[PDB]
Amino acid sequence: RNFNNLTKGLCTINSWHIYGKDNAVRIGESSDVLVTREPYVSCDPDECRFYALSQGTTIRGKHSNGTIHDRSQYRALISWPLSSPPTVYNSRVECIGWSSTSCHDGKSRMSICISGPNNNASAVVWYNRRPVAEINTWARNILRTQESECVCHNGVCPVVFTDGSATGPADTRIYYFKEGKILKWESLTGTAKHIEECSCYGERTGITCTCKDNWQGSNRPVIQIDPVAMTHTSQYICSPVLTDNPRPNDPNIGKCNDPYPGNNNNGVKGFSYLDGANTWLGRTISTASRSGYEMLKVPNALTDDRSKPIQGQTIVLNADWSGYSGSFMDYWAEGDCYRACFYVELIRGRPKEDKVWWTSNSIVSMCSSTEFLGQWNWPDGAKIEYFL
Amino acid sequence: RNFNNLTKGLCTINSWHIYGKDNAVRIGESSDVLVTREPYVSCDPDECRFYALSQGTTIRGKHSNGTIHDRSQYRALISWPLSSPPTVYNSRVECIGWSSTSCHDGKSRMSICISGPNNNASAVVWYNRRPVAEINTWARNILRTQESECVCHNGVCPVVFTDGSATGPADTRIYYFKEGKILKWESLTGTAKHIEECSCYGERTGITCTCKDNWQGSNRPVIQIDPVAMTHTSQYICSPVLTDNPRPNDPNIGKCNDPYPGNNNNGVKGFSYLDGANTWLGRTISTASRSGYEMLKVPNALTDDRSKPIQGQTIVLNADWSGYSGSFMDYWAEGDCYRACFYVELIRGRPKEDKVWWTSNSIVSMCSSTEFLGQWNWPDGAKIEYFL
Amino acid sequence: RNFNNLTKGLCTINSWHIYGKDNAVRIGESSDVLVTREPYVSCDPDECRFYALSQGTTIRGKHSNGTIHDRSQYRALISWPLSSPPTVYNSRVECIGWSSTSCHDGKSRMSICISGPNNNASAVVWYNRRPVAEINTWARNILRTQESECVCHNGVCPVVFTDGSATGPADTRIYYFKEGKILKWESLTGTAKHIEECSCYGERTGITCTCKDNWQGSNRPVIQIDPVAMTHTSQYICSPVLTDNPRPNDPNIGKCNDPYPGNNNNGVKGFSYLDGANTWLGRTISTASRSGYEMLKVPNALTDDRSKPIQGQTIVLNADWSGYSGSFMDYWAEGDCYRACFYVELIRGRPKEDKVWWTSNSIVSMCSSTEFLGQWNWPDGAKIEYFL
Amino acid sequence: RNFNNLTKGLCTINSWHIYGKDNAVRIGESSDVLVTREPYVSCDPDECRFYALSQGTTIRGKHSNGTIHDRSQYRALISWPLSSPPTVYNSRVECIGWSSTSCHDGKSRMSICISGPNNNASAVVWYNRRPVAEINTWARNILRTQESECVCHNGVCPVVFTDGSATGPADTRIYYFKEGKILKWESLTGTAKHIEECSCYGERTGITCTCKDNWQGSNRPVIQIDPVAMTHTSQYICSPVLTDNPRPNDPNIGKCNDPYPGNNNNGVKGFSYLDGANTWLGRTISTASRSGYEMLKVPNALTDDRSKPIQGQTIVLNADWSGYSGSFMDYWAEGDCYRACFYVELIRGRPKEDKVWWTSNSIVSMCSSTEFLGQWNWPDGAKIEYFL
Ligand SMILES: *[C@@H]1O[C@H](CO)[C@@H](O[C@@H]2O[C@H](CO)[C@@H](O[C@@H]3O[C@H](CO[C@H]4O[C@H](CO[C@H]5O[C@H](CO)[C@@H](O)[C@H](O)[C@@H]5O)[C@@H](O)[C@H](O[C@H]5O[C@H](CO)[C@@H](O)[C@H](O)[C@@H]5O)[C@@H]4O)[C@@H](O)[C@H](O[C@H]4O[C@H](CO)[C@@H](O)[C@H](O)[C@@H]4O[C@H]4O[C@H](CO)[C@@H](O)[C@H](O)[C@@H]4O[C@H]4O[C@H](CO)[C@@H](O)[C@H](O)[C@@H]4O)[C@@H]3O)[C@H](O)[C@H]2NC(C)=O)[C@H](O)[C@H]1NC(C)=O
Ligand SMILES: *[C@@H]1O[C@H](CO)[C@@H](O[C@@H]2O[C@H](CO)[C@@H](O[C@@H]3O[C@H](CO[C@H]4O[C@H](CO[C@H]5O[C@H](CO)[C@@H](O)[C@H](O)[C@@H]5O)[C@@H](O)[C@H](O[C@H]5O[C@H](CO)[C@@H](O)[C@H](O)[C@@H]5O)[C@@H]4O)[C@@H](O)[C@H](O[C@H]4O[C@H](CO)[C@@H](O)[C@H](O)[C@@H]4O[C@H]4O[C@H](CO)[C@@H](O)[C@H](O)[C@@H]4O[C@H]4O[C@H](CO)[C@@H](O)[C@H](O)[C@@H]4O)[C@@H]3O)[C@H](O)[C@H]2NC(C)=O)[C@H](O)[C@H]1NC(C)=O
Ligand SMILES: *[C@@H]1O[C@H](CO)[C@@H](O[C@@H]2O[C@H](CO)[C@@H](O[C@@H]3O[C@H](CO[C@H]4O[C@H](CO[C@H]5O[C@H](CO)[C@@H](O)[C@H](O)[C@@H]5O)[C@@H](O)[C@H](O[C@H]5O[C@H](CO)[C@@H](O)[C@H](O)[C@@H]5O)[C@@H]4O)[C@@H](O)[C@H](O[C@H]4O[C@H](CO)[C@@H](O)[C@H](O)[C@@H]4O[C@H]4O[C@H](CO)[C@@H](O)[C@H](O)[C@@H]4O[C@H]4O[C@H](CO)[C@@H](O)[C@H](O)[C@@H]4O)[C@@H]3O)[C@H](O)[C@H]2NC(C)=O)[C@H](O)[C@H]1NC(C)=O
Ligand SMILES: *[C@@H]1O[C@H](CO)[C@@H](O[C@@H]2O[C@H](CO)[C@@H](O[C@@H]3O[C@H](CO[C@H]4O[C@H](CO[C@H]5O[C@H](CO)[C@@H](O)[C@H](O)[C@@H]5O)[C@@H](O)[C@H](O[C@H]5O[C@H](CO)[C@@H](O)[C@H](O)[C@@H]5O)[C@@H]4O)[C@@H](O)[C@H](O[C@H]4O[C@H](CO)[C@@H](O)[C@H](O)[C@@H]4O[C@H]4O[C@H](CO)[C@@H](O)[C@H](O)[C@@H]4O[C@H]4O[C@H](CO)[C@@H](O)[C@H](O)[C@@H]4O)[C@@H]3O)[C@H](O)[C@H]2NC(C)=O)[C@H](O)[C@H]1NC(C)=O
Ligand SMILES: CCC(CC)O[C@@H]1C=C(C(=O)O)C[C@H](N)[C@H]1NC(C)=O
Ligand SMILES: CCC(CC)O[C@@H]1C=C(C(=O)O)C[C@H](N)[C@H]1NC(C)=O
Ligand SMILES: CCC(CC)O[C@@H]1C=C(C(=O)O)C[C@H](N)[C@H]1NC(C)=O
Ligand SMILES: [Ca+2]
Ligand SMILES: [Ca+2]
Ligand SMILES: [Ca+2]
Ligand SMILES: [Ca+2]
Repeated sequence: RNFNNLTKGLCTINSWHIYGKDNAVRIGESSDVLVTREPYVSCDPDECRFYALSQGTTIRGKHSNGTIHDRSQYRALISWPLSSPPTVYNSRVECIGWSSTSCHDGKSRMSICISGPNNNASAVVWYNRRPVAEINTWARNILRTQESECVCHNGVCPVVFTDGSATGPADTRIYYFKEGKILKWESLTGTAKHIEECSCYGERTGITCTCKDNWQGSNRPVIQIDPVAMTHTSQYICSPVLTDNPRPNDPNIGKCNDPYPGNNNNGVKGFSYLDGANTWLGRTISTASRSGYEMLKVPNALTDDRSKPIQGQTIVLNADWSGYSGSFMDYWAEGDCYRACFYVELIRGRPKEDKVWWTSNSIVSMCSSTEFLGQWNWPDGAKIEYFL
Repeated sequence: RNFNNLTKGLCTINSWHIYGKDNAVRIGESSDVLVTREPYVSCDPDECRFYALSQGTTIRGKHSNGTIHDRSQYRALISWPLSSPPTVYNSRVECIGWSSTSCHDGKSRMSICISGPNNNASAVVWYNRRPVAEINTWARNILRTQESECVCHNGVCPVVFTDGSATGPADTRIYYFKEGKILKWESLTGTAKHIEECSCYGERTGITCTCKDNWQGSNRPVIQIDPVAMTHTSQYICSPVLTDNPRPNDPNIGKCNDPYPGNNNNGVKGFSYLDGANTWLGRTISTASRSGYEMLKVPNALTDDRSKPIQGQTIVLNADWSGYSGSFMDYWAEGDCYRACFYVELIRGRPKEDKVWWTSNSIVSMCSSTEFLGQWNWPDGAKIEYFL
Repeated sequence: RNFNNLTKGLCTINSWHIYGKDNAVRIGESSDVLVTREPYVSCDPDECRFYALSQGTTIRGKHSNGTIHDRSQYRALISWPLSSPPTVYNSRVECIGWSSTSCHDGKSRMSICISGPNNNASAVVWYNRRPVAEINTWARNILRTQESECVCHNGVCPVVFTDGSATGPADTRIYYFKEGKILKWESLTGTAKHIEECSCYGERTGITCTCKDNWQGSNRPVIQIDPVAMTHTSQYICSPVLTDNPRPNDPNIGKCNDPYPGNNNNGVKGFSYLDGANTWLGRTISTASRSGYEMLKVPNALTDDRSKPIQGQTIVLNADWSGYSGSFMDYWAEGDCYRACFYVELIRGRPKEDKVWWTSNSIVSMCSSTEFLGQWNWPDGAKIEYFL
Repeated sequence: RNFNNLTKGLCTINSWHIYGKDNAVRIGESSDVLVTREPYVSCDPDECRFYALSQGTTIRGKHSNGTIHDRSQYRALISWPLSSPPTVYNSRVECIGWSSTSCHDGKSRMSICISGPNNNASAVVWYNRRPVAEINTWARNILRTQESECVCHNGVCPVVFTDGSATGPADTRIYYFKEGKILKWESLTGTAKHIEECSCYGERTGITCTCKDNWQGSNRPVIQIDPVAMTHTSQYICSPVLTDNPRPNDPNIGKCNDPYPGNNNNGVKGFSYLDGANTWLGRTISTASRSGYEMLKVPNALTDDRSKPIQGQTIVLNADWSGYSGSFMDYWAEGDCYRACFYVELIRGRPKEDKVWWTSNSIVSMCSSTEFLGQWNWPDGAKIEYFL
């Protein structure tokens, strides 16, 4: 086995096709399905799997009561076979904690889980299913990381962490790991003013992360990482097509180097693929809440502060609940290009549906096609009333 | 690993022996068994498995209500170990959608799932568990495919698709795939006037598909495919032993090149083995509904419009519900001939049993023997009243 | 991989140690455990597993009602990991039917399942998980076989079948298989007057089967098979220590060549290890019913019509239900001798416990030790009242 | 594969990080989780797993009633994937019995289970999943062993057994196994006056076991084993930081060669890492009951009868139930040192929580870090009232 290198460009994205869907909430109405949130997808050279943070209880279990709570001792990063639901009997625990990332380097997988109280959290870095390195909180305020997969190049896997306020300046660091060991870390540089929950992907040009500014911005900050030099830059998506949630309406001039104003102290994890004319942005349809999901083709969105959509695709109707979204790719697929993929977390229960006492989600996932495929919509599909 | 070639003829069929049975509805009365329909069987070089379209809920789950519905976003092609039932915990998702086919080429498996609304459906072709190619609807009217396994020769795997009306002329295409990539496609030629849900098998003479004419015919159309030249012909089974359902009574002269009349806009997926004097046809016992199942030895059924049975075997009593049936073979078995096999879908619930609000099925499967074996009958075996 | 040869003698048996126990009925009170009966144990070169005939329902499932019934279409031979219970989610179906045997030859496993109505039953012989050969009923009266493992030598695996009356002379055949193919079969010869449900083991001297005479005898018939010459002899255990159930009290002179009288048209599957001074017999403690189980060291029991016990070990107290028992050995274990093993089926439910409507069992299993180990007793352990 | 040799020293322990946690009781409120107690953790060269003694019933099962009982015929040593809970469907049975140990030698795993009545118990030694050797009770009074992993060096795996009184002098033996075979055994020598439930680990200096004196001592006895010479010594931890439970308050002078007095006929399994200035002791926080858990850095605790803590870490709050604790290490990890690990059994139910009729546990586990990591606390997390 050799370390994977990012030698390909993105495939041309002309539409999106269904990749995976687990229908976890539907099935968990009458099966031993774990309560989760913060899901993602990540590939090994021989298999792609769903990932999420378990809450250490099933949905029908009485301990599902109170699972809106983010950071208990009963959480763990689990993985399970593609499009199966996360069950007690098929879920593999990768590490223990309430914030995570994970990625395969071509030889083995690195998984990182953070646990602890708000003022004393720590990250444990696992490699090849063994703990290798640990990182203590540096700002004593909820050390946290991506909640989707990291990306590796020739054994080097960069990860973005934040420690500090969610409603003001915080201390963001980019760590560079190899075989679980810390090669280097850097403080955040560039014009991004607040960074959380980065969604990353890699291609020949380097590693691109689309993150969330929770403090002031409804445009998304972007971190661009060179995994060879182990250096990075940051800014915002220049486009006036704003992609955080909640957010103001789309203006005609975006902001490249500062938060676009209107909504403070809020946001959702999201993603984009930034690739010149081949650029596609994901966002919730609603500007007010986590409902609906759509992809928009916005040429040069990263660098053009006037850029508007020229094509799109609805993924989830506005009538249906969405949630977190993030990027991943099968870096070990055949062919001459990397096929862009993403998942959308479909949150059910609290706070929006409070007849039940739990919060969970299911997953839908798409990858790009060079065809111009017809579109459908992909709801969670569970009837909340069945759980009453 | 090498691509499989179809180098053998069919084994002489003198009777049928039990191959597999999952008793899924019996077991699912008190286990986490997924609601399914449209099942089949398909072999890898090292394992044979059951396949079906899940409905994304268990039978005892409240979401089983309404599963007579064919095309929801909650369906997926799943596979599971031979004769086990399709459970939440043992089912492997092959792809997402509501119409499918799947086959192994000797090196890896190709699976195809179609999803979307009626006017905007698309097929995604997976190879070696990765998406490779996509096909958009060409007639904007429920793009659909075999619902049983495809067959490969030297890496080339033909698949029959239909897009268009189920009650009039439609647009049928034969696609030729290799490693998931589209080599070629052709429009339907020959005398078959309507094609749906082809059941296929391969042998030295080529690939033979027995399909369903949903429009006018109660005889079954046949497509014969040369996977080397990538060409095909079509006609109907000439025999007056009619094998669709519902159907008229058997006449003494069948039809080779046109639908045999009596029943319009209806039918069921079925199969046959067409091999000269070694020819066997499957059919429901009832001419009116999907009940019972029998095999009939009808010499030269394909080409002889006077041909009648000279031997038979009851598989399911007329008193018991049947459903879809299709062909498969273990192409990787030892010996000098390919042993013909088939499955029968045993549908339970709606529309025939409407005290329950669900529709599901179990599977029974047989393969041929050169012995003249005693016959039994093989009902689903569940008591519907237990579910009330 | 090479075919296994029987090159070793039996280890000296000085006591019996616990080998496996699944507690299936206890666990199945609140888990998806399949209803079974007729269990056994059999080893592969890399794993040993529990086997049994499923009834195609769980114990808590409503379809458990009526499972005293022996021969439904819903039965299958399943295998599952040693000492785990037979669950819906961990059980592997070997073949479909209501009477079975199975054994590994060193390269692959042969499994045989019989199905059909009483007058038209057939055996299907599977090898390396594929059907290879089939055998039609020859007496049209419940074709049936061992219900425990067969034994192989240099690829040749003999199996004992019976077709015909259970209450009079029947037609017993010994079949000799290699890679699932029929090499040869012989009609029963020797002085055994009725043969059912043979329990077999192999060692350098050949293959020894201890069976059940259901017609007239309460001593057990024995078949001795030479797997090289493919020939056999038969007689009864000469010892007056009678080992069938029900049975008369032990006399002081046994019978070598005829049924010992007292109980007609009844019996239970059992076993023995016949090895000169190293001879041990298994039996129920009760002479009237299937309760208790004990092993008795009876020197030269096979050939000495005066032989009595000189040592023993209680396995199951008379107060607890037992049932079928049979032999197996790990032929792939390290060392210079084959360690004798056996299982006892612990039947719960009907007919003896009729407050419940089901019949099932759990398994306990022992192997021999060269130590003189202390003895315990090994009940099923379920409380029947919990199921009411 | 080669036998593992203990060639490394312990990593410097500056804090403890979360390693694993299964949340078994939470999940088992609504899943098929087996009732357990006496858990531990042990690594293979390619995987680390949780181990425990099942009670042969699930928690929600009616047979959970009475599981405070220690030694039934329904117990077995099971193992299951790291941080998953012990379920009916994912648990692998290693052997049958009510007291156990297990360890991998680099080539294969040895597991030992003891079963029987109090006066006639026996150990069966399994190697590479086969029974190899057996040991009969020598004192006829509950033959028993470690309840956590053993340790191997160049194929030699020492195990500590005790047979005899729990409230007076007993007969302790150290056995030395290789490939499951008994190389040698010795009677206990040294100044330890009573030995139970040893927790062991290995490093270049040899094998160190921290045990429980159930008779008179609230300091812990220590056995130090040379696996090459196959010899041992024993004493107590000299430190006045007392680590049994229940126990007196900490004095200023401990005892090196005799039980520290105050509490008779009681105790709990525990552990320590004894490594000069790198020494850490585990203990319950409460002196009266099995509640809370803490690690204390006590330099030269083994040899210094005045030694006090200079650093510590809370693992479980005093408000939460703890239980057994023991040592293990991943001997096959990369790097230049062995990373010290431990687990704590979190007992729920009887006797402390008698509203329920069962006794079970969950597991939390930590390994050492060279960082000074922030601390959290790790409760079982189940709400007992949910089970009423
Ligand atoms: C079968 O499936 C297929 C495949 O999916 C279906 O075909 C798809 O249909 C969908 C729906 O129509 C399309 O998505 C929309 O795409 C448009 C972009 O394409 C249009 O505009 C292009 C750009 O034109 C401009 O520039 C060009 C330069 O070339 C110039 O020529 C032109 O004059 C103009 O200046 C056109 O090029 C394009 O034409 C082409 O395509 C046509 C087919 O689409 C074809 O007919 C033409 O011949 C030509 O080939 C086309 O006109 C997106 O703009 C749109 O997204 C907006 O609207 C949706 C609602 O539908 C909304 O949710 C989006 O967020 C977005 O609108 C918001 O944001 C805007 C940007 O800021 C803003 O301006 C809006 O006011 C709006 O903002 C409000 O809402 C948001 C969200 O809540 C909020 O945040 C704001 O604050 C504010 O409140 C859709 O993505 C697919 O592209 C199309 N795919 C294909 C391959 O055709 C087909 O329909 C299915 N068949 C059936 C029968 O069902
Ligand atoms: C133990 O198990 C064994 C093995 O399973 C059992 O043995 C089996 O028994 C079954 C049941 O009898 C047999 O199945 C039937 O087979 C017959 C065909 O064989 C008969 O006819 C042959 C052809 O004869 C003609 O041509 C020959 C040329 O050689 C000529 O010689 C002859 O005069 C005549 O012209 C004969 O060769 C054959 O004889 C041989 O076999 C005999 C044993 O079977 C033996 O005794 C002889 O010595 C000789 O060796 C034999 O006579 C099928 O015709 C039949 O299928 C029809 O009937 C069933 C109902 O049973 C029906 O469901 C079928 O659909 C079909 O009938 C419908 O279709 C016909 C064709 O259009 C039509 O003509 C009918 O009117 C009818 O149509 C109506 O119903 C359908 C369906 O609902 C509907 O669609 C229509 O519209 C309409 O309403 C059976 O398949 C097995 O072959 C046999 N197997 C073996 C190896 O023997 C055994 O019984 C078991 N033992 C016990 C104790 O239980
Ligand atoms: C800790 O665990 C250990 C290890 O398990 C326990 O030790 C074990 O204890 C058990 C129970 O006692 C023993 O099992 C019994 O073994 C005897 C056989 O051994 C006795 O007899 C031997 C033969 O003696 C004869 O020949 C010799 C020739 O050498 C001659 O010297 C002698 O005079 C006589 O002629 C003796 O050699 C042997 O002595 C040796 O062992 C002694 C210890 O056992 C020791 O003290 C001596 O010093 C010496 O070393 C010993 O005396 C079996 O006969 C017996 O089985 C019968 O009884 C049980 C009931 O207990 C019954 O279920 C059996 O079926 C059987 O009895 C039925 O069948 C008979 C044969 O037909 C018949 O004669 C009976 O009337 C009876 O028939 C009735 O019931 C049956 C069944 O329902 C029915 O079918 C009939 O129709 C009828 O109704 C036991 O198997 C173990 O051998 C022993 N193991 C060891 C290693 O010691 C220990 O107890 C445990 N410790 C504690 C504290 O619990
Ligand atoms: C974020 O997380 C971090 C990392 O976890 C947190 O930092 C940790 O904080 C905890 C809690 O405070 C610390 O654990 C305690 O450690 C002390 C030992 O360290 C103290 O003492 C050291 C020794 O000093 C002595 O010798 C030195 C020689 O150098 C000499 O200089 C000195 O004068 C004195 O003679 C000091 O070196 C050490 O100072 C260092 O560290 C300080 C930070 O801790 C720092 O500020 C200093 O600058 C310096 O660097 C420090 O003073 C343990 O003693 C203590 O354990 C005792 O207390 C707990 C209760 O808290 C109890 O449960 C323990 O069992 C134990 O006390 C019992 O046993 C004693 C021994 O017999 C006995 O004397 C006691 O009376 C008591 O006995 C009673 O209870 C027991 C149990 O029920 C019963 O059995 C008895 O019978 C009786 O009833 C703690 O383990 C960590 O070390 C510390 N870690 C780090 C890296 O700093 C941080 O707090 C978190 N942040 C936030 C905001 O939450
Ligand atoms: C703690 C900062 C951050 C922003 C408020 O919280 C998050 C928001 C989330 C959300 O907006 O859905 C859920 C997260 N799991 C969470 N992260 C952690 C570590 O708790
Ligand atoms: C849509 C045409 C066709 C004929 C009416 O429908 C089918 C009939 C079926 C049936 O007759 O049982 C069930 C099928 N799953 C279905 N195919 C799809 C794609 O919905
Ligand atoms: C039998 C002596 C010993 C000390 C009283 O008992 C133990 C105490 C235990 C306890 O204190 O929790 C539980 C154990 N599983 C047990 N060991 C056996 C073999 O029963
Ligand atoms: Ca924001
Ligand atoms: Ca038709
Ligand atoms: Ca008898
Ligand atoms: Ca003590």
